[PDB]
Amino acid sequence: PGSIPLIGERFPEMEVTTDHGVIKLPDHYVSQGKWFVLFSHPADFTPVSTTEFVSFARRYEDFQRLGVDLIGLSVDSVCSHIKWKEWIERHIGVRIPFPIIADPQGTVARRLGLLHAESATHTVRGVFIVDARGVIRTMLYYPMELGRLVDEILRIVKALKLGDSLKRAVPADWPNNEIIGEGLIVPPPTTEDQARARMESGQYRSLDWWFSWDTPASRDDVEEARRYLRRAAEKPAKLLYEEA
Amino acid sequence: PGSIPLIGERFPEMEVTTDHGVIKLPDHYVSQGKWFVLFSHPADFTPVSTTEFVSFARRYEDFQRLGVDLIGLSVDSVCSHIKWKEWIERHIGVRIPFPIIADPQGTVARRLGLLHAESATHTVRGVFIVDARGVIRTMLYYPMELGRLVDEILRIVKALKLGDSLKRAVPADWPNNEIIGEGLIVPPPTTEDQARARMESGQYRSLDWWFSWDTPASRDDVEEARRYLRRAAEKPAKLLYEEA
Amino acid sequence: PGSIPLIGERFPEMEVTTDHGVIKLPDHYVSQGKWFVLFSHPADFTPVSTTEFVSFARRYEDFQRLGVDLIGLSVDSVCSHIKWKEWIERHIGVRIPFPIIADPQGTVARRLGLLHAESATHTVRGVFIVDARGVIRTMLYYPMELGRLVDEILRIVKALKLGDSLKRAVPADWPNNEIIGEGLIVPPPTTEDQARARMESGQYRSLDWWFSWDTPASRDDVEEARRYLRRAAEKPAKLLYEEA
Amino acid sequence: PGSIPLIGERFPEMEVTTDHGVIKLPDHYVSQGKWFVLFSHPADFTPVSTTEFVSFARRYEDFQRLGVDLIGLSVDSVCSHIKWKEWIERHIGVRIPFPIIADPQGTVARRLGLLHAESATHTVRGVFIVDARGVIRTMLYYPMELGRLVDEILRIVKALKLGDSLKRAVPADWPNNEIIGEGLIVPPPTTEDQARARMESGQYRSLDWWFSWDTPASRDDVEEARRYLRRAAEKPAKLLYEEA
Amino acid sequence: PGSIPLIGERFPEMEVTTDHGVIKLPDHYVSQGKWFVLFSHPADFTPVSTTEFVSFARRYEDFQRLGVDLIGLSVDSVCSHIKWKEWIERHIGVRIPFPIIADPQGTVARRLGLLHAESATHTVRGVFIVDARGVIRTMLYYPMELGRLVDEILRIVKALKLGDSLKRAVPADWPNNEIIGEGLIVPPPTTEDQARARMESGQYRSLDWWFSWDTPASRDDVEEARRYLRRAAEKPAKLLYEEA
Amino acid sequence: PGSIPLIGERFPEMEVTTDHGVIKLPDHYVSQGKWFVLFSHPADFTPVSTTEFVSFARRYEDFQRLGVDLIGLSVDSVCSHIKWKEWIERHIGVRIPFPIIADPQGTVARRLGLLHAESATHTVRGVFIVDARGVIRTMLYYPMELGRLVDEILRIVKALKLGDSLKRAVPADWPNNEIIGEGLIVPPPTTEDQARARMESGQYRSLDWWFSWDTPASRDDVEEARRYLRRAAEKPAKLLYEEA
Amino acid sequence: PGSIPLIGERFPEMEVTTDHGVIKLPDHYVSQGKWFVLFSHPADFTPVSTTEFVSFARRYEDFQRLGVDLIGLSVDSVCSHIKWKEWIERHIGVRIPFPIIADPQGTVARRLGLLHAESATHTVRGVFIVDARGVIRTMLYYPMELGRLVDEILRIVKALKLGDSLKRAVPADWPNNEIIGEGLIVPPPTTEDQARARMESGQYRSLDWWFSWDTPASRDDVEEARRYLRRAAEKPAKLLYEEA
Amino acid sequence: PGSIPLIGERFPEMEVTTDHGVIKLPDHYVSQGKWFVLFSHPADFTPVSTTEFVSFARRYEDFQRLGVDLIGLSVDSVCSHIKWKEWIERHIGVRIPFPIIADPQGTVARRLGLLHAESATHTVRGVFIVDARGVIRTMLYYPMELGRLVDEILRIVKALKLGDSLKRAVPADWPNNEIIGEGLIVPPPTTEDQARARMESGQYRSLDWWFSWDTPASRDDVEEARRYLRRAAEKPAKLLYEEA
Ligand SMILES: *CC(=O)c1ccccc1
Ligand SMILES: *CC(=O)c1ccccc1
Ligand SMILES: *CC(=O)c1ccccc1
Ligand SMILES: *CC(=O)c1ccccc1
Ligand SMILES: *CC(=O)c1ccccc1
Ligand SMILES: *CC(=O)c1ccccc1
Ligand SMILES: *CC(=O)c1ccccc1
Ligand SMILES: *CC(=O)c1ccccc1
Repeated sequence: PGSIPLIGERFPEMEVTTDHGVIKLPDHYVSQGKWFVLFSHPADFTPVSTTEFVSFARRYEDFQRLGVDLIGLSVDSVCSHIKWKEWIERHIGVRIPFPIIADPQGTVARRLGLLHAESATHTVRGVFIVDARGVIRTMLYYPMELGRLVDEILRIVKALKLGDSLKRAVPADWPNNEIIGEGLIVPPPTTEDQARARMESGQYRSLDWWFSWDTPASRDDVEEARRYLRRAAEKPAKLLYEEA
Repeated sequence: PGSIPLIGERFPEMEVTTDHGVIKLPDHYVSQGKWFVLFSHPADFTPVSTTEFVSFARRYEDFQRLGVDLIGLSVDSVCSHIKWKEWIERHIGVRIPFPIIADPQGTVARRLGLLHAESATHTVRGVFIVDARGVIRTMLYYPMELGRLVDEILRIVKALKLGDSLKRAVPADWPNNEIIGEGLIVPPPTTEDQARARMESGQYRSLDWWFSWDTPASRDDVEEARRYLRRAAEKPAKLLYEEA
Repeated sequence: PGSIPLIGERFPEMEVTTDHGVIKLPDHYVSQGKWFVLFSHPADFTPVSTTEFVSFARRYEDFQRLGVDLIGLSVDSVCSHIKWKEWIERHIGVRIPFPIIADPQGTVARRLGLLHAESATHTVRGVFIVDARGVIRTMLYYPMELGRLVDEILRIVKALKLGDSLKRAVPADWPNNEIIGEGLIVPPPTTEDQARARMESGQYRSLDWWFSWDTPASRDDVEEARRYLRRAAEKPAKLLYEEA
Repeated sequence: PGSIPLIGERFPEMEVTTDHGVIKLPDHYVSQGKWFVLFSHPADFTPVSTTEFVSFARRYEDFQRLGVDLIGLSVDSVCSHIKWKEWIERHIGVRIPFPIIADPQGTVARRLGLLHAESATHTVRGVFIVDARGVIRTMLYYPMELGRLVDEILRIVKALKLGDSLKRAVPADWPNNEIIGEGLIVPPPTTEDQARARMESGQYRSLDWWFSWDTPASRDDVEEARRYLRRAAEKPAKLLYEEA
Repeated sequence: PGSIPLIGERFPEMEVTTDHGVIKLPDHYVSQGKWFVLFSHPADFTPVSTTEFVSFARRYEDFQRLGVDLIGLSVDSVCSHIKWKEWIERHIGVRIPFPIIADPQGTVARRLGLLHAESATHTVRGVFIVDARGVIRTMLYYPMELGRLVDEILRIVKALKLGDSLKRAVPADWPNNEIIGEGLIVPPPTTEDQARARMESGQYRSLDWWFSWDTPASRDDVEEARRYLRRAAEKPAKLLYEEA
Repeated sequence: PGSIPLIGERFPEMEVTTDHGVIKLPDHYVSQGKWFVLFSHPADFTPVSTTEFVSFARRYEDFQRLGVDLIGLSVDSVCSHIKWKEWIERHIGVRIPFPIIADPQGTVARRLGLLHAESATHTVRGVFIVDARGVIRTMLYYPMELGRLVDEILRIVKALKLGDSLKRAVPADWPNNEIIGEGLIVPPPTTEDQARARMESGQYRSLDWWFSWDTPASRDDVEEARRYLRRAAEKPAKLLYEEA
Repeated sequence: PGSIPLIGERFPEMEVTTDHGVIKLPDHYVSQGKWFVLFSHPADFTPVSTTEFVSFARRYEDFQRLGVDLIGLSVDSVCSHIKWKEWIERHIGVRIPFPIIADPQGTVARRLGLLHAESATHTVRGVFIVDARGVIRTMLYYPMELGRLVDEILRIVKALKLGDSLKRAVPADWPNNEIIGEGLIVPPPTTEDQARARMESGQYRSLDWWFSWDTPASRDDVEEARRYLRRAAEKPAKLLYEEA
Repeated sequence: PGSIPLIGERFPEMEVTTDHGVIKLPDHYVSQGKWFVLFSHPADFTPVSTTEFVSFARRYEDFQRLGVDLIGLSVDSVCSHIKWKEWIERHIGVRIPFPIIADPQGTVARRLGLLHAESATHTVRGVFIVDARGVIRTMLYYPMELGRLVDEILRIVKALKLGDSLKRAVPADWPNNEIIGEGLIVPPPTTEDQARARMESGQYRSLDWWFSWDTPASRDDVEEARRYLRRAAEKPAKLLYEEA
């Protein structure tokens, strides 16, 4: 009982008001050759939401390195956005460098299917991953009660950019796939003639005509992805509530 | 665009044909006191999809530990499901123990919004996480070209059940949150009287009246969650393609 | 190009979330035999809106003495309402004791015609004066750029309650009408026989059969109303920006 | 409910018949560089309405000083308007110099939402404040039983023109605001960069980055506005009923 | 064009506000066994309308003698109707004893088709003659520029009443018809047998089987009708403007 | 339950078949600069209708003098109209010189609202007075049972023509008006400035600024209008039945 | 309760995905001058369907000899088609050289009416015989439980082609018709003149003017058709499951 | 395009007129425990149609043996049917013993989709095979130019009845299937547990878990079905045209 944009569609044309000013999505980021992650949170001055903004801010340099920008969204006003960011910088010691959309009539929220049954008034924890052509590539809907794993958003963007450059599909749990490890998958043949040719070429390691792979990702690309998952797995050496 | 079910809605009533028989969802899992993860893949005998089925099968006991059942979905028929499972058992040495829905007219696909612009004929990589009351708790839409991180699906279910059983919300990147670590968040006050009572009480560690937390998770709960992430971050010991 | 509820209509039945809790309008006030003033402001942490909250708070006991409750309204969340009130108490030294409705999807705003062409997202400065029978008695629409004169809101409610108890209409600028001063107007005759009877009864001061008046308001009633206007007219002895 | 035009919309284009002739609204005042106040009353030869006409007439020069024209409205005919004006001059000694719209089919009444539930036949006491560009700036709906405070209408137009002149918003109860007195408010920053640039310039008195103000109003502007309210607050020297 | 109620239809049920009070049409007159003449005029304090009201008032006793009540209608208010009657009594020396409907939104006017293309806002000079069963017997539409001949309204009600009691049709120009004088017409036969049986019976004077008549009206009936027409033809002995 | 054309509307364009041939209304009379009176009767060989045709025929020259043509209408055929005229000439000694519309399907009757509740099959006694511009000036609907007073139709056309030529409105019962006798009324002023100018000009006899008149009709115009009413009031010199 | 395309209609324009690539029907075959038999089967890895694909593959050269291509259809994906063909080749020793449409959303099935009541999800056993102009010539619907007689499809195509080149209709059970054996039927006369002429010209053997025939089919054409039926009648010497 | 009833649906309820009288379909045959073959032909006294009727008549005993009744259909009237049957008996020496539906407004034809683009007026050569429960089991649409192979209609009802009786599916070209000969197919498993159980029971000859078969048909069943085909393949002994 709700409506979304879909993977492979252009992010819907819209003007949004952020605490950084007015911008056109996805044009603002397409014009810069950037990907963007648009994510939502229910309200300013909410605790899970605060832990997420801090997690994104900590990973901001990692997103920037991938050519990826971040843009938040809640139904709160720009004035609440700025007060909350000031609260976070003051009490947690973390500056939030990226804009937050203000969506008080829920116009953006209804366009993106961010209003679920869990709340009539407040957005769930949506994630739109949009590439530099302004095309939606991945969509996640986390609930109110559960913070995102931001390292998985880095892994998704890194794996998509690698798959796009190297003309490969990405196995489950890459770069630690149980069958092929850091291998990447050759898109399968679409005809009997191609299936025959691929097999009788011996160009790739294969389990069958429809399951071929190689290992074309650079050590640097693989170690960058492994770094995100290592950070997700390791307990942080110091907690930020300690000097708050 | 397209239409979807929403977080907090009852998974829609439907009878489906699987390679284990005909079942009503969600009724079939509710009656066993079980959560289910329903996930979709484009087609049988596709390589990324095969890696995902193998990843789910390795983690089958981890899902059963949480009282979670797995059910797959593609537009292929039962006969194709059974032959693809026999192929994975014979060639990779992995038995797929969970059922797969056969959805040849895309009836289930259209109901769950699993047909995106990337393909008019084959589902993307949808994930519906459904609790023992038949309520949709989380929805993920991964694309054709990118395998899922199955350990994040385990982390989501674990954290959702933890939040339900302790009346807590779960911070970003839990149990390795950068502010509060393995801490869990008390739902914030919703009135000025509750906010006052909270600031006067001293019961919780707190950054403000809206940001309180404690550490009520068992070490077992925390370390099991962290183990999912350590497994995602770990280079596999032996690649299944070799033993194949 | 907008719609409204009308004077003489029952305030529309609605459930609203305030920073004090959930209430039904107009029932929650009708139940108590109380009038309410519902007023709106564009957003929390806006300066004209802050001056108006401080003006209502200073007049709170004046409202309480007439049996009139106050309830604010904006499209911000409850958490922004509590933080804004905290800010006003800390920086201006004034407790806002009355509730504010949180209307993030604009549901209440659209119902009360509070969204004008001046902002698609934020409410203008509306005022609904609602009697103890739940009937809209008066409606004011001030713009973004102009704070209300809260003493005129007191005069309106006092004048309405007097007209109700004494069965009189209230002249322009009462209690300082240039024609009849503190006099109150007998509703005019509706028939020729009623007109002739009124005139030949000599019961009232008259300028014509359609313009009769007396002075049935007590000295206290008149003095209460005159104090509202003297306060509006007088520069306050100390400005609150001193200590602030 | 019923329909209205809205603050920030152009007053609706309309030809109206007045006791002074046929005029186009708002063009007839826009082309003179005049603001106008259009106000409604239920019927000619009604007592409250008569008090309000006399109130407006006594303040006629105050409106002319501000470059504001007055235009009345009821469902009565021109002939009745002229007879009622004659009666007021003869019995009260006050000439009504401004036009009255004759609206016998309620055509203008329905366009401006002046028919409320209190009467299906006669307009309530509507007030439309229209600027010299023809834009609706403020709307007031007083009921049948309650005369308007005309000095507040003067205060509104004066404060609006002052805000437009000096690019300021006007605080509650101006020029006797309890926080900043006769101070006028700088419209708040809309971006984090403007918020920071504002606070660092030290250009204004500030309570916070969103609450800045200065005292740019002339002593004349301030005392004119206070004079309106002192007149509202002063018991009249001589009641005009005495001299009939 | 426009639409109307019709001869032989029941006058439409309506509650109307008059300067004598609220009444229900036609019930108010039916319940008394009285005919009524409802007539409209564009506006109070118009000159042709005034002459028509004085003409009706002069003929009031002639109407009452027939068991016929008068009721007027304009889009003016009750207050204007009472002032207009005051004017006529003071300046012409004539009392208007019959009620005038106040129709300010033109609801009655629209129902009776009294708004013609001569004016969007004021009724023409309609006349509805309604019998004691509440049935529309005759309808006249005079224009703004032309006063009615009120003696023809008397002729119509007297002839219709005569026709009803004597079971006769009334010739052109009765009682001065050029063929049969004060003769009244027997309704013509509806069948060949009735036609033959009327010629044979020799009961009536006849020009053919379809044209039979007799003289059943009393001398007083005829003289009453003749008196109306003689008054119409005679220039009044003294003009009322002279005596003022 | 009926539709009519309206005073001030152009007579509807139509082609009609008469017993004189096919003509277009109103063009046929406009072309000649003639007024026309279109009148209806229920059916040929009916006795009231025959009295009306004889009355029209005897007044024919009075209509021709005024530049007014006559045209009848019934639902009977041309053949019936010719046989009916032959009968009247033979049995009554009166030639009918004007045409009669034949309206067998009631096409014209329905267009002019001539079919009332009194009969679903035959027209009532309608009268359309149409000026030389083809504009409907007056409409009368007499019933089946009551013949018209043809002299009032002459008086209407005469008074209308005189009103048009002299730019005057015609009082009740003109030229025998009880207030101003043969006086004609100046249209009332439309503005306060016109009211005052007219009153201080002394140009007209006046009861008030809205009630001015003079005597600009020739004695010939006045005596001709009065002669119509004298004839209406005269007992006929000899009845046509006696030679008939 | 289903819709089909019809004999004599052009096969509907559609782009289809086969395990040989993407083709446009009927264009792909028309541009080659080829007939095509489009046949459907419920699903890959079903036993009746397998028997039918082997029967078609065994007759592939008989189809090729007639200039007829074969194209299959099921709701299975291309990868399943290729895996199923590998299985047939490996286990039955028969290569399927013709393409199979993949119709996973049943788009083609619904267009062609191939979804009957026996299954909502899987196509019945449809056969469309389409000529070299792209016109549907014959449609067969066999059910799930009954394999087709593929020699009758060869007989149909052979008889239609023969009927096309010789301008003849083909009797029941041709080439073994019990009345005229291998004779072909002259289309009957359409007029009485053609009937008389046919019968007197004595050009053909005849039973009546509507039943003429000759023997224009070549010895080779007849024997080819007889060979199809002899193969259908004869049990194979060795069954393929025995060399399996 | 056209509409059709479907395999697995009840034959639609209809009353039809035949040359044997009125009957209800399918109830007429259901109530006897009889299958029926309803077939259509364009028109009586057409040559292909005649050959087909003669083929059905000669095979009537084979249909009667199987408990199958025959019923024809064309748009011709009953009289034409009887004249046509008389002609066949006289000129060909063959009695048609089964009824023919007369369908002159093509009511039955439209309901069964028997009017294709080949003729707007005459049906094509449709065949409905309906079982004793009144269910459509098979549908064939042969065109105008091509006679049916009646022996294939016998093979279909024989194979269907055998399949119903032995709970088996029938392979292509049965009883001469090139893989399993006169073997009949066990419906494949629908679950993995059923698949495994079947492969372990060793109860059936198998090519795979989805392809099991046995030989449960009597030698008489097999040889009767094979005889149908031998008859189709046999050059006839004596052509009936010779003795005609
Ligand atoms: C800052 C902000 O959110 C704002 C400012 C003016 C009006 C409404 C909202
Ligand atoms: C096994 C399977 O998918 C199947 C079986 C019979 C019919 C259709 C599909
Ligand atoms: C406090 C508040 O406004 C809130 C709390 C939880 C979720 C959304 C908003
Ligand atoms: C003066 C006035 O109101 C008027 C005049 C003519 C007709 C109607 C109204
Ligand atoms: C008297 C009259 O017409 C009136 C009175 C009150 C309100 C409106 C009209
Ligand atoms: C004369 C007449 O009315 C007529 C003539 C022919 C047909 C119909 C009507
Ligand atoms: C296997 C097949 O046909 C396919 C391949 C890639 C994606 C979807 C289906
Ligand atoms: C001849 C036949 O079928 C028939 C009989 C009577 C009426 C119409 C048709």
